[PDB]
Amino acid sequence: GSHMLEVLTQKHKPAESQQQAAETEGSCNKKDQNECKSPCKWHNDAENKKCTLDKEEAKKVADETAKDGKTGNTNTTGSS
Repeated sequence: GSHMLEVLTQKHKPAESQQQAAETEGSCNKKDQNECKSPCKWHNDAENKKCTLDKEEAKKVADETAKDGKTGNTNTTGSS
């Protein structure tokens, strides 16, 4: 609740709403179908539909090379 940034997710995404944040297994389970965040994992025909956090997905959501910090051309070996 104090991100240094400010922008939620302004990009060429075909959807805008709550800023994509790496949730947790505890939150995902509670999250509804629409609330089922990216880090989570939607389960179809789960007897009554179920959402749960996924480590693999969470890794990708965090390693988006943008959330943690800006990154692109040049970073290692290049500056030499």
